[PDB]
Amino acid sequence: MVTFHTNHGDIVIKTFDDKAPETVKNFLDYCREGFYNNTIFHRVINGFMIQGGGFEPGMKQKATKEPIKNEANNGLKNTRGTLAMARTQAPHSATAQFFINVVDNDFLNFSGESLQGWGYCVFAEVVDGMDVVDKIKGVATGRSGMHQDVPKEDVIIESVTVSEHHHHHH
Repeated sequence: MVTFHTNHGDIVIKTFDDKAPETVKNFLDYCREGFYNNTIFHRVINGFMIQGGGFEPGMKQKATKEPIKNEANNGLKNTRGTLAMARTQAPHSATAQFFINVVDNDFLNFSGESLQGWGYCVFAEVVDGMDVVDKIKGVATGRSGMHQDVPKEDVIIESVTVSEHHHHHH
C-alpha cells in the first residue's frame, strides 16, 4: 500500500502487483525516490479524473526516467477509484504521471494493441480516502499557460508513505 499525504488529506491505495508489475515497480520507485514530494494535482476535471505526479507548484515539470510499457492489456477496467498511468499519444510513453478515475471511464479501457486501442493501464485502486479524492475533484480550476483545468489553489502531494505487510507461516 501507499498513502499520498495531500494538503486535502490522505489517499490510501493498494497496488495491483500481479496485473501491472512493471507499472507498479515504476510507481513505487518514484515514490521511494521522493519524486512525488511537492508535486501537484495539475489537471482536475470533475466527473472525469484527477491527474498529478508530474509538476511542482508553478507547473515546473520534474525530470523523469525512461517511460514504461503499457500494461493495460491486463483486463483491468478504469472504474471509479482506480489509478491508471497518464501518457501522451504513444501507448508506451507513461513516466510518472498518474490519474485517479472519479467515475467509471470505460472509454479509457484497453481494446486492442494499437494507438487507438491500447487505452490506459490500471495499476492500483484507492482503498481509503475516496472522500479526499472527491474533495480534490471538486476544486476550482483555471488556466495556467498552455494547461487547462489547473486548480486555482495548488492541490499538493506533500509526500508519499509506503506500507508493506509481511506474513510468516507457523
